[PDB]
Amino acid sequence: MKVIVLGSSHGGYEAVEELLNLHPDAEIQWYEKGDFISFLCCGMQLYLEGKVKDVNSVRYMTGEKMESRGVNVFSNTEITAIQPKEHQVTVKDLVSGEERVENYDKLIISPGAVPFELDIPGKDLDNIYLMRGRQWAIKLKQKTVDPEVNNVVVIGSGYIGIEAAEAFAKAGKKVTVIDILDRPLGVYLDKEFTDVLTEEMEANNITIATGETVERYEGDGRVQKVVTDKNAYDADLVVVAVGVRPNTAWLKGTLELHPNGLIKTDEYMRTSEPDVFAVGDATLIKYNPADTEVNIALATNARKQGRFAVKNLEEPVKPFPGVQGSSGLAVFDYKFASTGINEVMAQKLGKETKAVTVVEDYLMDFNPDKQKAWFKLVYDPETTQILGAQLMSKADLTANINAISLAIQAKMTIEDLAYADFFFQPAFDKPWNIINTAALEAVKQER
Ligand SMILES: Cc1cc2nc3c(=O)[nH]c(=O)nc-3n(C[C@H](O)[C@H](O)[C@H](O)COP(=O)(O)OP(=O)(O)OC[C@H]3O[C@@H](n4cnc5c(N)ncnc54)[C@H](O)[C@@H]3O)c2cc1C
Repeated sequence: MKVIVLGSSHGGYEAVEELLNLHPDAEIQWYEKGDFISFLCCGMQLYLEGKVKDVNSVRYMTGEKMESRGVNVFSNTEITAIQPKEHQVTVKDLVSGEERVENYDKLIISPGAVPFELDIPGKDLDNIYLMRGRQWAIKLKQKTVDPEVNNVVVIGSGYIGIEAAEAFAKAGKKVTVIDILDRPLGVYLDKEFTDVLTEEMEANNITIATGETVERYEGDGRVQKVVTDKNAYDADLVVVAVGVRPNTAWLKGTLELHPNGLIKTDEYMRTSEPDVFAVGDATLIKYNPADTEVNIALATNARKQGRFAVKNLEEPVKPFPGVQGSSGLAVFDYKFASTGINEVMAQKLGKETKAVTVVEDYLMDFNPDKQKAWFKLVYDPETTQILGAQLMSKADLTANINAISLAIQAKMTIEDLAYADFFFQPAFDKPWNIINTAALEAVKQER
């Protein structure tokens, strides 16, 4: 069986891993149009902040290693087109220009996504950067120590934008974050959490300008100003982290796409065409909190879908179990994590929820290491099943969100979590830990 896998990032890499242990016998070709195999974009912040000194170590696989395992790795080779009926792909070697057609028995593609740009006047004056991949990581890092960069503007206040804003604020630059949305990180966290994080960011001279539409970049050769409908901001560097587009235009006419460019797949990762599977950022994934398919562009999702594509290679035998959307990140001293439905998700999906928020010290009063922690539990008003949770503290309590993710998947209720057995020891927590306490509050609210 000859299987071709497109993409060496999270979704394609795990399909190769699961092929190696489920079909050791197969002839496996792994294609990557880029120069570098399996660079970890998730580690870009640690590199920009100087935690990791070598950009080339921010990866999780090399072509050499995979070749030792019998995989044929083709870097700098792009799959240009798929001919699904005759089961062929045309590939182009980017260093020699040579094209060739390759046949396959099964094809698994994980084409990913590309940074969304603002097509506006000034569009590319110099020093308007993006944040995806090795080359952008290297260029961003050079700007961190450049004495000419004093003001950086990042457009977009989501996860990637706040990572870039933190990295340049720590490098000693003045940062403004501009977005049309009214709260930073709103997709991940509710208002009582983002109010705290906004104050923390402003304390580290990050100005957050929300509710502003960027109209044009101005400058002589290189950017000098970002002007919005409401204001103009000096900028020596702009990082655009507004969002991402699926890398699927080359597939229009070959595979069925959704109106937004996402590849249509079923629960076995199959596309509209026989023997081609699609995984990762370019697809929708079963979202268990709301029993629907949502696009959740996370490394965790692409890795699991990658393995489930191989499980269903010969037969639709293993439906995807679904995910909850779990994410976590540190923003200066605060470490937060969240899963399931929050305010922005409930609005988008049209879902009614109830919630309790507990803000108190997570250790008992006599313990000098006690610190405040915020926990919000979101549940279904009718069944009281758990729908989501968010937590934050300068102490790392994020591993507790892993239990809430399982609780949503298991359809547990606030009563189940109120009396769930979580260990107690006074150097670690209170007799009713952070999850029990919030669920105990929800039980009182529904009495
Ligand atoms: C700055 C940043 C931080 C992030 N942090 C986190 C995090 O902390 N945790 C988390 O879970 N997620 C995080 N993510 C998201 C995560 O990186 C993505 O969800 C994941 O990389 C998606 O994997 P993918 O395989 O679908 O696509 P991509 O990573 O987009 O990779 C697609 C690959 O396929 C290649 N390719 C595309 N088309 C072709 C072609 N036609 N021929 C040959 N090769 C091709 C591309 O070169 C690329 O290497 C972050 C993303 C960014 C940008």
